[PDB]
Amino acid sequence: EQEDVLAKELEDVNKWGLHVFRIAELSGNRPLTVIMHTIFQERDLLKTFKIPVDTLITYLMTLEDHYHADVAYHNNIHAADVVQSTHVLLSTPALEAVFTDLEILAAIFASAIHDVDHPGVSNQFLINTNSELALMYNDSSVLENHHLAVGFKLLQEENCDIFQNLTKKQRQSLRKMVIDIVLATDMSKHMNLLADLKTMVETKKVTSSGVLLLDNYSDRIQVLQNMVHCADLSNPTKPLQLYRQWTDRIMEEFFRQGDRERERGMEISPMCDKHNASVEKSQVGFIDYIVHPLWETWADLVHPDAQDILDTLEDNREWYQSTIP
Amino acid sequence: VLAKELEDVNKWGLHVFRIAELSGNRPLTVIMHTIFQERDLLKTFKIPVDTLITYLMTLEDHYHADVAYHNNIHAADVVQSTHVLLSTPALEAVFTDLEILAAIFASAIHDVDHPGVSNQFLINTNSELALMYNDSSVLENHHLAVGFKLLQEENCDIFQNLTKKQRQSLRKMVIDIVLATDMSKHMNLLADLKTMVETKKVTVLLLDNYSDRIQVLQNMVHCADLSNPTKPLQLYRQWTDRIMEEFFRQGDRERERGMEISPMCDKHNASVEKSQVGFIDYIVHPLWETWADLVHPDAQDILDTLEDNREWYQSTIP
Ligand SMILES: COc1cc2c(cc1OC)[C@H](CCc1c[nH]c3cc(C)ccc13)N(C=O)CC2
Ligand SMILES: COc1cc2c(cc1OC)[C@H](CCc1c[nH]c3cc(C)ccc13)N(C=O)CC2
Ligand SMILES: [Mg+2]
Ligand SMILES: [Mg+2]
Ligand SMILES: [Mg+2]
Ligand SMILES: [Zn+2]
Ligand SMILES: [Zn+2]
Repeated sequence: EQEDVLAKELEDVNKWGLHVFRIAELSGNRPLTVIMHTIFQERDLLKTFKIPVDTLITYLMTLEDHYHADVAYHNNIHAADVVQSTHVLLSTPALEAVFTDLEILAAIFASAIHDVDHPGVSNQFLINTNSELALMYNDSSVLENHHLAVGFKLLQEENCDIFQNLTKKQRQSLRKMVIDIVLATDMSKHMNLLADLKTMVETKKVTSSGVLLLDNYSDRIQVLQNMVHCADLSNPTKPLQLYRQWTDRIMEEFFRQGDRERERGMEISPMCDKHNASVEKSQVGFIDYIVHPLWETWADLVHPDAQDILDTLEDNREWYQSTIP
Repeated sequence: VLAKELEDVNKWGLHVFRIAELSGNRPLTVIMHTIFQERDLLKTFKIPVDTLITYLMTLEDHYHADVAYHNNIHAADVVQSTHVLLSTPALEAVFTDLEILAAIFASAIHDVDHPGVSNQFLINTNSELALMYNDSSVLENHHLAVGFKLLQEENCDIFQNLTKKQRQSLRKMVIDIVLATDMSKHMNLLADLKTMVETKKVTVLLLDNYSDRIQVLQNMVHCADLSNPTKPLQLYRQWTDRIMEEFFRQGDRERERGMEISPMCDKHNASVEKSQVGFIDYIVHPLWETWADLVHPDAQDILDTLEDNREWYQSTIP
């Protein structure tokens, strides 16, 4: 019976606002596995790339295991949400037939691994505390390099190489695209990434069929980079009952980092002091300075495919603002 | 004795192989020690001389003695070459004492724990290093990580009496410098050096913002990394012998694995002399001529020796 209800909920996999928390509960805290498996079936990726079903499940379960269940936001539910949001963004009409199967596989795989083994603290916290991760990665995209290294390493575990039947050229291309995509999820690259997306929007070319014209790697990877970045920053664009749960979880994570910064005599990071935080004003500023500028630009790139998502974002911003006065 | 040769530490063409032999295979230590005294670094930064020695020894130990080129003698050579370039007249005290310390420390660690194979080899063999570093400046990220981690060994933190902000600043400059020694970044680096030359301002060089000053320091250590063909011929020839030995050993590993043999790495199909002339024509002379322009004309004798050495190598080709 519980499997039947889960199957009903997975019928929403192509919809923005999938009940991802319900799916995590109904799947036994396996949202990343079941949503990834569902999307691979939906896009015929097992047949296209000759991925053994048992190998796919084994990798997904291992990958999902390496997300921290004790981190409130950057956990396997977040990963599953970014995977499913990227899957929906890949289906946008303005991009129909634009990307190859290998690029679709790269974008979805990158989304699945993009936060694996996240410890629930920021890059700056890891740098400032002289963590082994920051020492390993020379303070440069510390978390994001780590997510990549773990996500690829787990392919080497027993019956986990889901890319075993790709050609060597296919594997090499996929690996580079996945690295390029996950490194672009570093928030310290957001401004430069949005600047380039804006440049592409103002110089955008479309084909005779009306889809976006991307005729070189730089343009192609930049669209996939911004797509996964939008998916990563998609919480305020979702139905409010989903958005508010994400806000609760990120604030829990922030406050826990602030508690450790406080116990260390460090200056507390912005939005991380539970004694002097405004959750509502922080969301309004997050939308106003980061999320709406990004999604407004994405919406321009794929116009008018994303108008409903942009409208939800604007409604939710009005709602969070309305709770301030 | 060893003290005799060390007095040339301020001279281009120091006898680093003799120093390496006379010092019991500790050229990096004794040359780093000597350079710190020459610049007054142990007192400028309150470095306990024993802590300096303990770190430098541990660092030297992490260079591989069985790697023919990228070993502790190479590290010593780049340290001393950078040291000399820091005293270019056109750069009179242009860098702060921390920027000086960062360039020298970066030089000393810039190849530590080098396995004697290229980044591309590590990528194509699915090495643990390339998996860790996502195929991006694999060696250079590792050199930095090792160089910094060794500061955490007992009595090895030579920066213990730097302030918190001095450490953070030094760390960033060292990382920026060592990452720029990746040879895949050479062309972008040269373009920035050229731009700086075409827009140079002078009284002596006037570099106002960090971005220009880190670029000079990056191209400086890059020059010191690529200085072998600008040294006296007797030193240059020993460097050529060592790099070709390391290249051929990589090409043998590529052959025993049946992978494609890297350029200049096929011992059954390599012209050592033509490779050197091509190396100078396409890489070393463009870089050192651009640098010579920047410090016009304080690099004249270095550019002269390079052109002398290129002529000699060309004359060995029938
Ligand atoms: C649901 O809500 C959130 C979700 C997320 C964040 C913040 C949220 O809410 C404040 C932060 C963003 C941090 C951040 C980086 N630069 C910024 C600049 C500004 C102005 C504000 C925030 C940031 N994340 C951290 O992993 C991503 C997910
Ligand atoms: C003494 O001589 C050498 C010393 C060194 C090298 C090559 C030497 O001699 C052929 C190579 C340079 C790699 C390289 C990158 N692009 C190139 C293009 C050309 C044309 C040649 C070489 C290179 N190194 C390897 O770590 C640095 C030291
Ligand atoms: Mg992340
Ligand atoms: Mg190197
Ligand atoms: Mg100034
Ligand atoms: Zn994320
Ligand atoms: Zn070197």
